[PDB]
Amino acid sequence: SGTPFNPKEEIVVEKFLPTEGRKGTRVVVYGRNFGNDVSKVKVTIGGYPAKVINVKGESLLCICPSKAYEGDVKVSVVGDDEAELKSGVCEAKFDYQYNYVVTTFLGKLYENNTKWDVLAGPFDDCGAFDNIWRMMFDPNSNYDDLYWVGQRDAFRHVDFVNQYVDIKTTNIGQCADVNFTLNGDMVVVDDQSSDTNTGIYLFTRASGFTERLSLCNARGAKTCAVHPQNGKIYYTRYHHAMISSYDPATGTLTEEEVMMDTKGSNFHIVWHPTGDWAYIIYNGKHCIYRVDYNRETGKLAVPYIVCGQHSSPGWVDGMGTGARLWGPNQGIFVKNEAYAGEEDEYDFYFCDRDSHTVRVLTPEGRVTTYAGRGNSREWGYVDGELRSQALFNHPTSIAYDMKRKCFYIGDCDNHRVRKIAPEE
Ligand SMILES: [Cl-]
Ligand SMILES: [Cl-]
Ligand SMILES: [Cl-]
Ligand SMILES: [Cl-]
Repeated sequence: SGTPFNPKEEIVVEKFLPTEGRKGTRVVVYGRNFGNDVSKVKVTIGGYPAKVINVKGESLLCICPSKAYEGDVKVSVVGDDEAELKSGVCEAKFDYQYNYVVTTFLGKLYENNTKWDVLAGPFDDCGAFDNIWRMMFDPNSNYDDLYWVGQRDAFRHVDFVNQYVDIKTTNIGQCADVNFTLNGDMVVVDDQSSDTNTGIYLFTRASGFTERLSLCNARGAKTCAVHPQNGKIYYTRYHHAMISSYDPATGTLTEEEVMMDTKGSNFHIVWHPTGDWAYIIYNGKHCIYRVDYNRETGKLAVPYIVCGQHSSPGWVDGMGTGARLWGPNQGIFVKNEAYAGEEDEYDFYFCDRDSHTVRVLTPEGRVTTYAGRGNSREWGYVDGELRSQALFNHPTSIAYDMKRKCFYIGDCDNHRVRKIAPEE
């Protein structure tokens, strides 16, 4: 104990030690007029309650809570009726430290991870997932509706408002990719073997995505990348070495937007958010190329390699074509605040399926590993610290939730959606 609380005087929060720390850190807060009754003092760090261990008038000992990012240290004293009498806040902010960790968001298996059921259900009771192939948020849903195609397996819909994971009936045999048009309609690619059958389907936003339309025929279609200003759907077909497009506003087909140096393989195209260029992920050839967009002509330039070596799989971080990739699958652009004001404000996070990692390609062309291959192993199922502990097994799909500030990873051979976010 110490000096009794004086209701005439302000609470002053002078300083705290240590000045930084992680959740569970014992913090001593120093100042004036904290009183000598632990049950009557309240402490928050970054807005979150901190358990108070002792109070001695001019100091108190508390435990740093999780999620203390904002860092303001506020001390309040309440009366007998538990109403706040006084509060003070420190001028200095606590530097809350935290690691990013991999956790499991959706999917449950049984019999020591060998069996699962496939069903629509609540987040807590929705079986597990056969194939989390490519993910996409509905851009008009404010991060409340996440969808994924499953190739020959189920198409799923994660509904955050209702905390439900539905199965979408598509009547499409092999759903290879999903995107949304500028009008917000859902595009789904069917990878099928006839030149005279539909390869790109649309589900209309106006029907709540229940009404399906056929956009165009395409055999062996693999990807659907919607350009953010011109709205065209850019795609590849197995038997043709080129990028093609379909314009949903006019129905115009351009068979050869540009030649490619490879066919007969899976590709995934992702537009940079500016629309100035796209990456072409060579899923089967272990490299990523870039294709530039000329705004004046509306034409694509000759694609060029950015990282990896074509047909040379490996797990090697490094610069551009000195890096090695191994089954790069889906990637997404994520804003990096360290790049604020630079020509490129985005990093490119992608799942490297066969190295069992999430990797990053930076605008200079550097490839680094963000998560996976923990515990001195390659694949597995372990949650925890990104590089020292965590293990994936064929991570394939990826989405970034800007609202909740986390990644979702479709960890295909663990049959789960994994999350990468700050530890709580
Ligand atoms: Cl499923
Ligand atoms: Cl795209
Ligand atoms: Cl090249
Ligand atoms: Cl940018």
